[PDB]
Amino acid sequence: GSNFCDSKCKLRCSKAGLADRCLKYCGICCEECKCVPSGTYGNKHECPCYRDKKNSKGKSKCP
Repeated sequence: GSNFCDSKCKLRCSKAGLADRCLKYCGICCEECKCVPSGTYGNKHECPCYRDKKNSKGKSKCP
């Protein structure tokens, strides 16, 4: 992962109960979307790409 995504996802996932999963999917979403919403939850309207990304089953993918 890029330095940008590693750094942003570290903060995004700093209060996540399932941290490794959070960091994994935040990283995947950040590489695709070039953004990570602020804070540790919510704020997803800051980046529509991140907000709207779905997994194969059509579920929200990005923490």
